Amino acid sequence: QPEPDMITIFIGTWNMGNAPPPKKITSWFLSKGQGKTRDDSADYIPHDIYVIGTQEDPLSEKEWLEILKHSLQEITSVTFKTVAIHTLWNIRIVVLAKPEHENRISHICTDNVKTGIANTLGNKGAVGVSFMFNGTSLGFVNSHLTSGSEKKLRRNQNYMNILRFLALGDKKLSPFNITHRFTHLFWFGDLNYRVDLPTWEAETIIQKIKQQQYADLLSHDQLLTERREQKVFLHFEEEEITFAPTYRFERLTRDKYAYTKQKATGMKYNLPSWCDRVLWKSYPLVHVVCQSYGSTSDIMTSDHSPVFATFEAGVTSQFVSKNGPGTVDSQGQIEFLRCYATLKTKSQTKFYLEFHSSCLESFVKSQEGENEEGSEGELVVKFGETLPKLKPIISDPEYLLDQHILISIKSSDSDESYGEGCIALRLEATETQLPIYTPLTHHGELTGHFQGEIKLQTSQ
Ligand SMILES: COc1cccc(C(=O)Nc2ccccc2F)c1
Repeated sequence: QPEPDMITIFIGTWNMGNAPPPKKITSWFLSKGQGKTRDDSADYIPHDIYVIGTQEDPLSEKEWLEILKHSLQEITSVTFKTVAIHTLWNIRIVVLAKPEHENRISHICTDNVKTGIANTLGNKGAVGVSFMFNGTSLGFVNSHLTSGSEKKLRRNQNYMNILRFLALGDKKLSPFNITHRFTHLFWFGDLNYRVDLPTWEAETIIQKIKQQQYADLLSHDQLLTERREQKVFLHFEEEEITFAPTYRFERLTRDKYAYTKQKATGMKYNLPSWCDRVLWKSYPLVHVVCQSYGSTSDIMTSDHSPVFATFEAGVTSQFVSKNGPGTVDSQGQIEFLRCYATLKTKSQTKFYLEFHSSCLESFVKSQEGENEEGSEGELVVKFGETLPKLKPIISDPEYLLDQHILISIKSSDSDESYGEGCIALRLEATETQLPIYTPLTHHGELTGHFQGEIKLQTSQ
């Protein structure tokens, strides 16, 4: 029974509005409704993994698990296994997998982050799950960010707190936050970004939605504009939105957007918005393709509609050779030529690199680089031909070309990371000097760049 090189992953996000679900929610898991929808010919084909994020979820874990499992069994005739479930307040994540994957999944981690302080601590935050699927690390974050049209900067702060403090994946990757720990990271939820148009334009917006003319609304979506200005979700992807705003609906129909200010809303307007989103970040040159992104039309218990997204994702096998794991394979090596980091810092410490990868027995520290002044007032840290030659555990090109090297640039004075990035070993050639590049981030914000050349030797 061969190991897969691709799986499909379902991501759902639904703010349930503190109401129980209706009796049938199968349209969610079938990717049916509005937007990029899934072909009917696929309806009986199970996804490999289903990841369900809820917000304002009034159910117990038991109650929701029974609904989810019975839903999937009705669609697919497969009894899914529970990988993980984690709840913070009314924010919940469930991961389900096909039974054949049970002995492919390991290293399951869960965590949560509470956002805000005093007044604003007690209902917003995030839950997440990570695990290994054979040779591939997968991370999932469901966040409920701060509400309100005039709080986009609070949402951006909530995002940075969540990616700093959510503790998932391999704890040995100590310089790296969740935006670097996984082959594939999916981040979804009620992100609560709004369409920033004047309150007076509400009925005009409703008109546009009825005409399925979303362009002049999406051009004011706060998440798209904040991402374009590099204020949040740097280096994440989102499929194009082709479904109507998923908030704020009158319950029990989808015919009416309920936008006007009410005591129940704190006298705030809720113009129709794409609150409910799915984004992802995968390591460079790993296969990931969005195959659906949309909202359901027939689940109407909440003031939000559920959102679905599905992905093809590349995965790798748990490789054994006669040498590694448990030793190096001296037929393999990774060399860095002519490498330099460009950093936005004002600091004048010396810096060194750490190279982290599951193709190494343990991380590798470099010598300190040579600091120079860049012509536009930047710090350039030169490593020259000084970088340590990396010794992978396995030399087989079928394994090595699928790997990645995480790089942290650290202060010699404080040992704190000033920037993190990732290099793919999926090269155009072996035994050949080839350009490499990554942006560097810290706390998910841009801090610099790392560039140079690589020379990869495999057994072939
Ligand atoms: C379906 O694949 C796997 C693979 C490895 C471990 C598990 C697992 O431990 N599941 C579980 C057990 C008790 C409580 C909650 C759970 F989610 C599941």
